[PDB]
Amino acid sequence: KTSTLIRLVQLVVSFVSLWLTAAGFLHLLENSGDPFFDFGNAQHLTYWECLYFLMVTMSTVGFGDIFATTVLGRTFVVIFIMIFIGLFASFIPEIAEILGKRQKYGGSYKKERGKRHVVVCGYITFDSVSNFLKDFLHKDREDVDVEIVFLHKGLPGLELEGLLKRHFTQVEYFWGSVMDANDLERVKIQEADACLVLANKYCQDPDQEDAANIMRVISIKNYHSDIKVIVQLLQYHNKAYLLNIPSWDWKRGDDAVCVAELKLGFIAQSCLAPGFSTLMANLFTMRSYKPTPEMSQWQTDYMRGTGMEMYTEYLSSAFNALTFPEAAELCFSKLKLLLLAIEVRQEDTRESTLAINPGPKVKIENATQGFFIAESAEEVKRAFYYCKNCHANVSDVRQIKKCKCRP
Amino acid sequence: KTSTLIRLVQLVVSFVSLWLTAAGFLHLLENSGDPFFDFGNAQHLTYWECLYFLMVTMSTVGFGDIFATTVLGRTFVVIFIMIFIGLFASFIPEIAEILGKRQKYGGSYKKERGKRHVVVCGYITFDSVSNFLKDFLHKDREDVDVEIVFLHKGLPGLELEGLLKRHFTQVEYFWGSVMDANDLERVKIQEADACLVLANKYCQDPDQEDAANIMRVISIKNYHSDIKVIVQLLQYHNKAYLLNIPSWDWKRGDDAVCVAELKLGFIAQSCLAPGFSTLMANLFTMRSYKPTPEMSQWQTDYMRGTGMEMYTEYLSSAFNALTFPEAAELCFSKLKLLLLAIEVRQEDTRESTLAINPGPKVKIENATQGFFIAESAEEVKRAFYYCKNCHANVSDVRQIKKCKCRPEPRKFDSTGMFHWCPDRPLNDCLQDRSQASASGLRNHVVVCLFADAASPLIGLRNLVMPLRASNFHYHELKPTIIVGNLDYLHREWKTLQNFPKLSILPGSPLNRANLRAVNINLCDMCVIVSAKDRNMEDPNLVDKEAILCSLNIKAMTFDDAGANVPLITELANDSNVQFLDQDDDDDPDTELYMTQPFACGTAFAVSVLDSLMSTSYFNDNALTLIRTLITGGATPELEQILAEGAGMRGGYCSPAVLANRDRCRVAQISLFDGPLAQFGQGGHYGELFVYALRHFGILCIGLYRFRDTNESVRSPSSKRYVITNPPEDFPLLPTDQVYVLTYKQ
Ligand SMILES: [Ba+2]
Ligand SMILES: [Ba+2]
Ligand SMILES: [Ba+2]
Ligand SMILES: [K+]
Repeated sequence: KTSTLIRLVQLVVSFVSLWLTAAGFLHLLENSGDPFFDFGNAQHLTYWECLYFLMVTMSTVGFGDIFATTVLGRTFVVIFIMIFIGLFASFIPEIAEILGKRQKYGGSYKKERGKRHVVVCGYITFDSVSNFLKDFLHKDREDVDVEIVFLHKGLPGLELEGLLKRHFTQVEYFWGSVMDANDLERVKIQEADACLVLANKYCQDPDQEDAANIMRVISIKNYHSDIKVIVQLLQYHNKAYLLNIPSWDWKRGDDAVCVAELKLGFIAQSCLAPGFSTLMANLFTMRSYKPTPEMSQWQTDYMRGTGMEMYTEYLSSAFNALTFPEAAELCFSKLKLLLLAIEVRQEDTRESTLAINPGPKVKIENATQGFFIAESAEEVKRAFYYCKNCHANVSDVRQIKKCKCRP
Repeated sequence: KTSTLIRLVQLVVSFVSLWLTAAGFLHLLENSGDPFFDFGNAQHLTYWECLYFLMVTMSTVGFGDIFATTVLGRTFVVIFIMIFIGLFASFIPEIAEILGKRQKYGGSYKKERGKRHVVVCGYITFDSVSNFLKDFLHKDREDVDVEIVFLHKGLPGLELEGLLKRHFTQVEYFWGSVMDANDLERVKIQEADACLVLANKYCQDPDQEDAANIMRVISIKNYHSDIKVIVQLLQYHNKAYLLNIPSWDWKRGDDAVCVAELKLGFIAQSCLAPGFSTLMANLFTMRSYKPTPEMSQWQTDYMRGTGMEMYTEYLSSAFNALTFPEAAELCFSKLKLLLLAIEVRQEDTRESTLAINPGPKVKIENATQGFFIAESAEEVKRAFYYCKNCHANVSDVRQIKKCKCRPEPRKFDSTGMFHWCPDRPLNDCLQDRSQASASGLRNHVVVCLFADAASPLIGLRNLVMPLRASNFHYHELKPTIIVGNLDYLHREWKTLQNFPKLSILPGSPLNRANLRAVNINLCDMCVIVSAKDRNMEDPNLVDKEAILCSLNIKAMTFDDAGANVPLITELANDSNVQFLDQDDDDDPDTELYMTQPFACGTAFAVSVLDSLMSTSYFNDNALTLIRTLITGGATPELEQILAEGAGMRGGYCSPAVLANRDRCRVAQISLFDGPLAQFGQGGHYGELFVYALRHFGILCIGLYRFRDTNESVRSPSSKRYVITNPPEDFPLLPTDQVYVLTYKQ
């Protein structure tokens, strides 16, 4: 069911048929004889041997084992060579065109039983993926591994090919688009964990790119209506077009990331407090502390603070009926851990608006969620396992990491 | 007589001559001897054998039977190989170029004795031919087969090649143009039945394409002056340039099909009666009813009405001296057949103007022609063979198929068919949000226009002209408000200033403040049109604005609700209809006419109009009837008036002209609380039809019915679908609506 395959099979079948016809012609003309010599020079020649000889002659190689002694055989060989060279002169271009037509990056993704993947569509180039790939597949992240399935309408460049080859065990690529209900089955969106729509930050008209990304979101939500979508927008007024999509529910994970809003917000916060942009940019990126002797003292001091990230954790029962300043002081002094924000309304079930540095009025209740700044996720667990009675006399922070006499 | 052939024969002859010269050289140098050896090593060698050996050596193959023992022979062979390889290095490019020069699609068409063909010229691509080819070569059509001969200046693509191969037995292709008197003899226009000139609906400047098509028509009529031509135009003002051609006679079959006029007429008729666009689009396309078990009940009910077409037939002698209502009632009750229109003046020989649902005054005379809606052409024949005496006691309709024993200061136009107002400047109608909200607009029409400043004109006149017909009372006129770009409206206002009750709100339709000021929740129809240029990007990203506007209007909430706003969307690509409705199940190879948005009368695409070229060829009265239905007038006299460049003109009319204010119009009625509401409960379609025809003089075309079967609870998706001419035993519901053809205003 392919025109190229049909043409290829047609030409190969015609070539085989003509080759067999020529083999029969030579067999007859060699086993018959010569009218000039009254058929006194005919030489025995099997059909297989004649076919072998003609394949040798046609393949431009030429051997000296079988030759046409008969004059009729010689002139038939000359006609064979001339006609087949003439045909091959007008036959190689179509074959060359067809042999370089099948796309390299087809096929359908096959998922394992216990492996989750996220689909990454949109504007896939080297500069729009390198940082995202570096953060997504960072070594310092937890042991949970999730695959990445790029789905783009185009062929990757050289450096993108290098990135794909280096991450061969975690990254797959496919040719297609999110505008086709057929391409959304090759990447298994019905079972995908999330869909990430990237954008082109250096386009000519931001409105057109934003509309295209909104159309991609519309298509994805039209195919499957309960998947989590993270969109990358350019302008801020286009953030309201995503509320019109009936299946776009913010409460279940759908998010929109506005480039201009975040960038100018970082700059405007640097205006009020200089140096805040780098603080914010380093708190929200996965980095590891690897000091080297070639680094100056201030470089080491800065790199130590660079490697700290932000995490979330459920406060233990020891924080109940305790105000925010006391909880933060206890976390810093004992657990050596900084607490920024809390969940204030996890009890009344009203979306639990975040509270950043609340006053003494706010009190920690049961099963609240807090936000910590820590070097790694392991250190945050001490807040969950902290019991006041058993850990009263514990000095080293390496012992609080383990629970004690939990009910 | 070809330069390429001359070059080829020159090179092959030179090669043969050089080959023979080399053969002679080797023969002489081998049979002579060697001066160093005193000619003591010469070996006998015939000329034929030497020629064979040199052909083997030159052909890069190489055998080991004949070899040049002589040193002179060996050095001559070396020189031969070197010189001929050097020559062949500089000889293959020209040969390769020449061998790929002859065009594949030349030649002349040869016609059989009894086969007729139609020539199809113009803009031949895959998307402009697929629907036309599907309709023209439909299986359900009669046994008469006519060939198609495409004539284009270019090579077909891949999918066009596939179409040609699939229809190999009915379709031919040729390279040429209708601008050459030589190419019109290769396709035999002197014997062709008709010439179909297609257009490019998505061009950059419609005027240039229209002028090119007019030039093609001029050439075709210049070559042969008595051939039938069906032209496909884009704008409406170019329809008057075809009257200047001396050989263009409308009375003999020449026709012009205007894309914009028909499309905007369908939309404007949907504005008055929702869901009419799909009814009209399905009545004028060849379809077949092939139900499948996977289809839902409402899908089968809709597909049964989809398969009905329209035909013409001569009424039998039994209809003589019988008025139109009685004839229609007899046709429906006995023959199970619906009669729409009649020929009123076939006797006086005055072009026999069509009559749609005439009053009791009109009487059927001998040898009249009538128009029927029927599943197939066989059922229409019962009208011709119906004899009252012999078929009096015939119950089954399968026996009638065989014959038996046959022997107020109102200002209108000059034509008096449209409402007219004196010319005004644009600022006399321009408004802002405060002024628009001050005016309590309700039951109006809102046109959301996504136009640029330099975008080509749509011709919004064709959308407002049907809404100002003179058969509407001045208090029944629906106010129209256009929300869109302003510079485009400066360009467009030249053709709109004469229509009363029209307003413009500059801005953008995607803004919500405009839609709140316009009172879009109290309107009767919101038409989303886009004048922006088409097809510079992915085909799936050409209808961003329309889909975004539809979703924005649907998601909006008003104060007593935004999902009940009736709006009709115009699509550039027909594959985007999957993104309009959420409750439906999408599918990639489903035709547009079978989707849910189209079945409800919400989406419309110009592709469904591609089938209007074939029908106009097979039925010459179809275009007149469809224009009469979807335009509300526009007689050729009005076209002549507009062709003078002075614009629309008129005023107070004489009483003789004002007699044109009584033509029938398409309307929609409800079975809820009217005088005929008794058929809502337990009633059947046939009883309602005959009652309405006998009592009120109303002809019913079809039903417009809630999609959800549980209308008692009225599921949130309150969408309706259309059924065309349901059978006589169809059960009615109190919430169903009926399409009707009303008379006497
Ligand atoms: Ba770290
Ligand atoms: Ba049919
Ligand atoms: Ba859908
Ligand atoms: K070679």
